[PDB]
Amino acid sequence: GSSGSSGMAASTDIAGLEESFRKFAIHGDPKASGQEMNGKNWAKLCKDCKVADGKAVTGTDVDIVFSKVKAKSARVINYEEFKKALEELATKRFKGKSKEEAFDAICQLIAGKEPANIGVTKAKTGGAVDRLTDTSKYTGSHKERSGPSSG
Repeated sequence: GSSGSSGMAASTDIAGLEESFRKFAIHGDPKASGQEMNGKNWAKLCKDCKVADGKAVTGTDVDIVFSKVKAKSARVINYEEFKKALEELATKRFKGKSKEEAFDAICQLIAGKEPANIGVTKAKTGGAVDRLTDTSKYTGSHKERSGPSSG
């Protein structure tokens, strides 16, 4: 008779979210300590973690949220803000779940998941349009009279 040997434990808190965030936060960046997260990584994190399905949550929405949590000054976001975006993409991502449930649901997508490459195909080529109206002023006959300054 062997019978099971030990087996028990509890878990109320996520305990993995902030762990994953840091990863994506310091994604590649060896200098990154995992205190800040660039919108480029944030969005990505909301991609690899399959947080931004694209339907309910669009890379544009997350982009806005990311710029809605941070400041026109700051360029990165902090966990505090990060979780804020998740909250906005929580009810926007999931159905009509609870603020906590939805948030915990979106966390269940990150918490545990890593920014690792992961053998998965998903992306979409995208560019931008540049331009700038150039009035370009041109004169011919002007500045006839001469003077030092006093006039």
